[PDB]
Formats: sequence, structure tokens, C-alpha cells
Amino acid sequence: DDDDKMLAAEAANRDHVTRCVAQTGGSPDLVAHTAALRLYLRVPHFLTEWTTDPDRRAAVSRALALDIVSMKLLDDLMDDDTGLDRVELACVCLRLHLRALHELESLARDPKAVTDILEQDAVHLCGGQIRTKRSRATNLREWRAHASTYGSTFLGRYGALAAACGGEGQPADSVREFAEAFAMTITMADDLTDYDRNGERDGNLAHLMRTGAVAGQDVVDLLEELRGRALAAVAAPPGAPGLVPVVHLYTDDVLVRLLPRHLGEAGAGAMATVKFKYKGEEKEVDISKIKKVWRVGKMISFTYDEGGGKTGRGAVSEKDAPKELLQMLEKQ
Amino acid sequence: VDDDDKMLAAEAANRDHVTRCVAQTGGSPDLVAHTAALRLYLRVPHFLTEWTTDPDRRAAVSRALALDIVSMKLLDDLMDDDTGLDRVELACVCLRLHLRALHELESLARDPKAVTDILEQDAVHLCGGQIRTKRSRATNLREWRAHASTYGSTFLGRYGALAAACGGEGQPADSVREFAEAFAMTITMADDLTDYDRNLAHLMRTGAVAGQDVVDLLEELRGRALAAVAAPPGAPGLVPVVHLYTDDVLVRLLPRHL
Repeated sequence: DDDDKMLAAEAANRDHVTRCVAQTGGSPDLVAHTAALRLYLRVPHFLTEWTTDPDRRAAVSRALALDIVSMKLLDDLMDDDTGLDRVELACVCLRLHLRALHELESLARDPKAVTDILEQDAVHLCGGQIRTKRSRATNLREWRAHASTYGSTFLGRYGALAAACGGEGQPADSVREFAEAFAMTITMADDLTDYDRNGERDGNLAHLMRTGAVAGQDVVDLLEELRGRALAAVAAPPGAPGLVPVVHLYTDDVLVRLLPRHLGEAGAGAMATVKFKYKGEEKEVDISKIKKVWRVGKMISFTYDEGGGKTGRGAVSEKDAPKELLQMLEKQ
Repeated sequence: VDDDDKMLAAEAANRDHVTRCVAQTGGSPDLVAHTAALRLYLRVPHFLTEWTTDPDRRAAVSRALALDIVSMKLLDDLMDDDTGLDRVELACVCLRLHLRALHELESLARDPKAVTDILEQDAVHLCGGQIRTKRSRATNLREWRAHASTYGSTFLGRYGALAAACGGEGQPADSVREFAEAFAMTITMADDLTDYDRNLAHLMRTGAVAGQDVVDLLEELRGRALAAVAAPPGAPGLVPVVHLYTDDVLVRLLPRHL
């Protein structure tokens, strides 16, 4: 029923946003574009997870959706590649944003809190986007520095706004920490998808991986860092434990589904090995050279390509077998 | 130190506040230059804040209005895509200037909530209005005025209402806005009759609009503005401003099209 709350909230955000686009003279196409922004429409549900009163939660959630969609329309306006009418994009962008300020300011504890949060790192956000497009990233460090502005800072602001508007029991710092880590996991996902969905190359993480400029294991480490940052934020009292499966779902999806499209047979990291003694020598074979593998009690016995026709023999304790050997066990 | 001296100092102060803000958020020299060239846009906040008795509050509201007015002009450049400027800079500077304005306006407002009230109230009339304008173009003076009452009158009306909300109170808010809506349409006509060359001009030239009707509208807007600035407390300094912009359209611009 948490998965059902998250679907209903997306649908309620989609309803609020499309009505507002249509009420301002948005074309059916532009309405269909905003209704299509599924994760943008759902993300506000994540940011409001700490909100105890469900009437305030639903109201903060739709107001965040308005402004996130507005900024997405501004972005479509600066790319100017949607085929949507530019006048509609501009005027609907403005209208949604002004409705969002009104609604957020109606819910905030403090009258200045909304404009304080939007102003505080405006230069970092707006100058960040300019430099992202001005100087294309050529390695992971550059990719992350850019992504921390239009991804992390972008969504952190909506985290702070969710805390400011979300009444009592909101660990402001932690809502924002969650938002910033989660946004970077999503931003990596979008780069690794939009390589092919959108034909994107310059500054694109997938292009940097395929090119050799960025190593798969560095990408895996960043994803694991972002997973751990988001998990820590959601464990801070009074806690948002409902967000734990969400964090795993998005990180795992990048690891399992998207990364492999830009790496290849080997994958990320060094080729796994089996260490054993055999006729008195120290021996170490690549999981790639291993042929047959079978269990006898807690021993794993196996054969390998030793060079030429030559077949080698070994056995190790299951305690000293890498996961990759035990996997071939299960698959033989 | 007369009134044209106060205006000149206000216009320079608004320009400097805008250019510093564009430069510091990563605006290129072409975008900084573009922003500094928006003379009337940087000037008009001075007129809007004529009812503000504290000179320091007046300087602060004037420059805040200038940030947002320039912001909305940059959004307008972004929807036309005809300046040859970088769309990423346009968008990012548009956003930054606007967010600074919200911050500076809310810090001056009696009630910070009044800023987002004023901006939301007729947001649909303004934004729906601009879509309808750029869709189905005017073929007579009635249609032209209908369209210009959104992107001109409602546009500047909002900044009128914001000036009164961020001013020193007693300020006659309805009259500030009435001044702004009437004056806005005078300068929108002026812009239309300049921006043909450098659309009301096309209609005057192909005789779909009679000169005498344009004169009558200008005289009506002149009277509306003079009435607004005679409501108490009163902004007598705006009388010569109304005459200057009106007479300029009658004397300099109309003859170019008749």
C-alpha cells in the first residue's frame, strides 16, 4: 500500500499539473509532454515522505511538482528540440512556477523561507548549468562536479522546500542530503539512457565510458557512495524508512540494467580469480579459463584451460572460492 | 538636484544592479551588453516607485523591480529565439535575476506573502494572454488594444502593485497600478511604432487602423494616467512623464506611419 500511495500521489501531481497547463492555454501536446514527466511527478512524493499530516503532504507534493515541471519546461526551452511551441513553453513555464510559489508560501512555517531557499544557491545552480554546457566533462571528476549543480543542487532545493513547508518532524538537512544523493543517482541513469533515447554525446557519462575516459568500477563506486549517502539521510531520526527500497531500486537499476549497455562482456572491475596450491606451486586462475566446477562436501573441485590442449585440475574450500566460481557451480 | 536628475541616477543604479548580477551568474559580455541596452525597462521602475517617500526604500524597490522586469524580457527573448544570444545563458540568467528579485521584493514587502499573491492573481490572464497574442494577430485597433492590455498593461500593472506592496504604506495601490496599466499601453504603442523598422504600424500603413483613432487612444491613456497620479496622496512628479511619452508618440512616431 506504500507502492499504491506513491502511484496515487504521482497521479494527483499529474492531475494538478496538466489542469494548470490547460487552464493557461497549453496545447494538448504540451499537456501530454507534462503528463509524460513520470519521475518528475513522483519525486515530490519521495521529498515529502517525512510529512505526518497527509493533507499537508498532498498539498506540498503537488506544489513541488508544479515548479519541478516548470524548470523542466525552461530546460526544454533552452534546448529548443521538443518540437513544442516556444511561446507555450515560456508562458506555461512562468505560470506553473508562479502557482508553485503561491502554494509553497501558503504552507511554509516562515514567509521568507521559500525565497531564501530559492536565492541561497541560485548562482551555483544557474552558473553551474551555464558551465555544464560551456565546458563538456572529459572525465568522472568533471562529470560529477557538473552533475552536483543541475542534478544535486537542483533537487536539494526541493528537499529544503519540502522540509520548510512540511510542518513539524522534518530533519531539514537530511531531507536535503537524501534529495542531493538521489538526484545524482537519477542523473547518471538519465545520461546512460539518453545516450540512445536522445543521441547525446558531449559531456555524456555513457559516451565517456564507451570512449575509455571513465572506468566502469569508478561508476560503480560513485553509485554505491550515493546509495550509502541516501540510506544515511533516510535513517536520521525521525526516519523515512519507506524510502529505503526506493533507494535500492534506483541504484540497482543503474548497476543491473544500464551500466552493462556501456561496458561489455568483462563488465566493471578486474577479472575475478581462484587462488589454490597444486603439486606444491602457488596457483591463481582467471574465472574466464575455468571449464567444469562441482561440489564434494565443502570442497569445490574444478578444471581449467592451462594453455593449448592442456587441462589443469584444482580444488578449494567453498570459504576461499570467489562468488563467480560458486555461481558456475549453481549453473552446472 | 531636480527630477530628471533622480531618474538618471535611478536608471544607472538599476542597470549596474542588473549587469553585476548577470556577470556574476556567468553571463557573457554579449548578454551583459544586451541587458544594459534595455533603457526603458531599467527606467520604468523609477516611475513606478514615485509614491515612495524614503529615498533608500525607493532605490531598493526600483532595482528589485528592474531585476524581474529584465528577467521577463530575457524570457521573451528566449521564446522569440531571434537575438543570436546563447539560449543556455538566456535561460539561466533569466532564472537567476527572477529569484534575486523575489528575494529582494519579499525582504521589502510589508507582508512577504503579498509578492506571490500579486504574481499569482492574474498569472493566467498574463500567460494565457501572451499565448493568444502570438497565436491570432490583431486586424483592428480593438483587437490590438485587447492583446496589448495583457503583455503591456497587466505586465506593468503587476510591478505597479509590487511597488505599492514594497513601498512605505499609505501608497494608493489601485492608483499605482492604474498608472502602470495606462502608461504601459502608451509605451507598448511606442515600441510597436519603433520596432516596425529599427503590429500597430503595419495596420496603420495598410489603413486597417485610422490615425485619428490612434490619437484618441493616446489621449485616453494620457487622461487615465493623469487621473491615477492625482489620487491621494499623489505623484505630481509623474505628470510631465505622462506628457513626455504621450507627446513623443503623437509628434515623432505617428507621422512615420501616415
